[PDB]
Amino acid sequence: EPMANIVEKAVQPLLEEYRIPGMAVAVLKEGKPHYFNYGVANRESGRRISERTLFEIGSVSKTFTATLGTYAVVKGGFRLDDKVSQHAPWLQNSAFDRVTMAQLATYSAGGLPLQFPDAVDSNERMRQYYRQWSPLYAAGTHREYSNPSIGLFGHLAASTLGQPFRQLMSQTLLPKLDLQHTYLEVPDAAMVDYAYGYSKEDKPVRVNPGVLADEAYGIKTSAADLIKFVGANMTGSGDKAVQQALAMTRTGFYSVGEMTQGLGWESYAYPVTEQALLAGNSPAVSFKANPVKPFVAPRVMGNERLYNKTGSTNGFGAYVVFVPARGVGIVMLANRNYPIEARVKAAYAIMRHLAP
Ligand SMILES: *C(=O)N1C[C@H](NOS(=O)(=O)O)CC[C@H]1C(N)=O
Repeated sequence: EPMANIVEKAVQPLLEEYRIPGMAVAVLKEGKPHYFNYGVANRESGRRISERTLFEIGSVSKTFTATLGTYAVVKGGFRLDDKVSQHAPWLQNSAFDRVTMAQLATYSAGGLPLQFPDAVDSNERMRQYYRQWSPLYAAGTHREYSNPSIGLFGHLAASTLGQPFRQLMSQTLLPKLDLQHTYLEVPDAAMVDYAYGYSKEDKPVRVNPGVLADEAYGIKTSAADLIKFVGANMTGSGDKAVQQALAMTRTGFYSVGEMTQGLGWESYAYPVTEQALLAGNSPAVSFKANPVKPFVAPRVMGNERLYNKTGSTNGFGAYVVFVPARGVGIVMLANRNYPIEARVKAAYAIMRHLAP
């Protein structure tokens, strides 16, 4: 039962039902990446999808943001249990005197919403938004997945090292991870590689700037670079501080059902049922506030576990999953924003074949 036939069997129903123009799949197994490419980057250009095509990975970006944050912890910028206002004096006498940096990163500050209100379109309006925000829940008790929440975490983390987020990401973290095809903004020389997204109206679309977009959803990368980042999260980085940063993202803070929330990555005990993996990625978890089952203290989660993250933009749909103990990772990048349940079912089938 060859890998190639397992991947085809899992992916073809996606390509068919969702009319996906282009998909790049990368599988890491036995210490080597394997690439499976389908379709086109741009319906109005000749270049086919390859493992070098750049896709918008949307909220998978939060795994990079989390790693920048833990890098700042390693470098002494802050501690995860610090109050947010320690690092943002403009938030003195706000909710953020009680919220911790870890709670921002884990969407548990107390009901920060999925998106900023549309009116928040500048740095000053962003600052005012956080100053004015009235919590819905006590700090730490509820998970409400939130771009403003992890966005502020990344912004403040970089500030503790005296740098803008984009600078620290592009000049320190990505180079130390040796990621040469990963961008917050795609440079001119790489534009030939940048796919277009295809919206639910079948129109070609690209992500536009937004408040804390870099932190929450802004990375463009290839399947080759993203599977390299997955590998770093399994067998490590040769940069000592980056390795400490990567390891620290495995810190779990609470659970919701069978899912444990870490920094960026969400994880499950492995073996994991398909039902549990679907539930943890479902709208009931992703787009509703859920009361958490708290941990007494944050806990490093282990190798015998499945780590994952979904992400989407207008016209793009990404999913990444890996099991460190098994040495298997899967990256699926598409230029259609197709259903998360379908991403999960396909990846689950591939994973069950490669880690029975
Ligand atoms: C992430 O890609 N963004 C935030 C949120 N992510 O939740 S998901 O991974 O379950 O899709 C919704 C989609 C997206 C966004 N529109 O900001």
